[PDB]
Amino acid sequence: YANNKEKEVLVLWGVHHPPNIGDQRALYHKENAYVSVVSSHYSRKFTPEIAKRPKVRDQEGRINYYWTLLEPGDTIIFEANGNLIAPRYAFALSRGFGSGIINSNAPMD
Amino acid sequence: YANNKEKEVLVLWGVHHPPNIGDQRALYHKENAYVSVVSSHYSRKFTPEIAKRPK
Repeated sequence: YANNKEKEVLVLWGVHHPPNIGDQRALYHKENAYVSVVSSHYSRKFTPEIAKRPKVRDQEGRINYYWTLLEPGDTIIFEANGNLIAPRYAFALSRGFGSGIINSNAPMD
Repeated sequence: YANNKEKEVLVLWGVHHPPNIGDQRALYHKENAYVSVVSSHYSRKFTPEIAKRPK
């Protein structure tokens, strides 16, 4: 994808980590898959990790979520042969000053 | 290189990323190369990333 929006684009994706080798073989067919995400200022290679973890929300495998900000006139390349939760909707944003998150349950008016 | 100058030494290097597999095989005569830099407090292993990028 090429950034032509003249604004920073927030791109989110994920890598799937099956609990056992059977799930990985039954989903991606290979047993040693690779995910690569590259950009002019972001480069990272992911390798799926097959491990058994405690059941959270009735799931043993995990999906690790990642994000990056694309400058205007920049590109991002997604290359994988398995264990990729591909992005579908990206967000174009422009930062305005500094703020924070208020943790409260008060009425809003 | 062993630092015998009694002062800290700044070392600069680089890893080349060819655009296509053809260029990787012309300059390096291989297609899966590796760079390793190891010191007593710095160690990283670099693998070339072959992708096409804006000119």
